[PDB]
Amino acid sequence: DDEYTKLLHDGIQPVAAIDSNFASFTYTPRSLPEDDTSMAILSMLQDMNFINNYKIDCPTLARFCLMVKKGYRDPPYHNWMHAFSVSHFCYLLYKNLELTNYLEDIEIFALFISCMCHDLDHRGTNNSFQVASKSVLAALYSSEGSVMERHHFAQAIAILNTHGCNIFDHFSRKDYQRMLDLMRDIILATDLAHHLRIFKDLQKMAEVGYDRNNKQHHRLLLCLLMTSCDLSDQTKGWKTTRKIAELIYKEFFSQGDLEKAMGNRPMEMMDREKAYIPELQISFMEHIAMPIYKLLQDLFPKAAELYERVASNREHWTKVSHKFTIRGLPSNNSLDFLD
Ligand SMILES: CCCCOc1cncc(-c2nnc3c(C)nc4ccc(CN5CCOCC5)cc4n23)c1
Ligand SMILES: [Mg+2]
Ligand SMILES: [Zn+2]
Repeated sequence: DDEYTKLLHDGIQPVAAIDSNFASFTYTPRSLPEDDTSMAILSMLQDMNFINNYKIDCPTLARFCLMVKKGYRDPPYHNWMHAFSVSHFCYLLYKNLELTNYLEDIEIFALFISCMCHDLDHRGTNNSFQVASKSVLAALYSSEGSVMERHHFAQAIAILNTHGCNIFDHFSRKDYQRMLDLMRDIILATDLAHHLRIFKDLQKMAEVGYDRNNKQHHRLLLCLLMTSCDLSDQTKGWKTTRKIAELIYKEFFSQGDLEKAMGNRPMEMMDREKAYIPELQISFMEHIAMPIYKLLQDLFPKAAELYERVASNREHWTKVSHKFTIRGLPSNNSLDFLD
């Protein structure tokens, strides 16, 4: 109750008041205290003019933002702070890359709202685990594929359909249908398997050049931008990349532990006895992260610095790899850990 009251009655604080570099690619949104993030969401929506443009009801918007925050659990990585940082990067793309030259206003709004909702109710486990553990989610969606992503979308729609939380309530039937369809496309694009399936079409688009009159190019660009937001922790400094690795592997190893208890053999990356982090992170950066930001650079010249910072963080991992081998004796002057 109290949180809602202040969010609604204190006024939407100016975006620059959050941080002086808030609109910069150098800013790390994970440094913002979690208690300040809901107001930051409002401040960003205001600064992008979405509240005014779509005449979003402020009481409704405040309830929506809090309910979305409440719909994330607390696994090490896939929590509200992930969603906030992803949404923040969407804002950064709006501020720095002139998205208004490529996408419709409603598409940009949909991207931002999708970022907020894209990992709703994540349980710290991937799609394979849902099928293997015969979860309720796999019962619902395994035959369609993208189990978790369909669940994230359905949670987002359930929030909208909660009384007092439909921020699109006044939209026309056409614009409402448009928004929900965009959210579906964008949230489902956060599945790695989807990204892999469209990756050649993304390269084709970047080769022939973006045609803003081509409806397929809008769709493809939206998928690329969404994945860029989802992986945006890799575009910051080394320390952020190091911390997120810690969170990512804590989550993965928990799943791997669960899988061993069910009698299944986990992936190397989820097996704490077998996983070599530097090599795995290098691989993720080279095969997944870097190509996404290279395509981004190919489409937006001003995105160059993002690819550059990811490539540098990739080299930082190679530089620090030797630190994973124990030289000399450990701090305690003992070799007891061998027994
Ligand atoms: C292309 C956008 C993908 C968005 O979805 C996810 C889902 N799960 C994990 C990630 C993710 N975010 N950061 C990382 C890092 C730092 N390392 C990552 C390393 C591997 C994988 C690939 N997956 C394989 C299947 O099991 C889960 C991890 C994802 C990783 N990842 C992204
Ligand atoms: Mg996801
Ligand atoms: Zn995510």
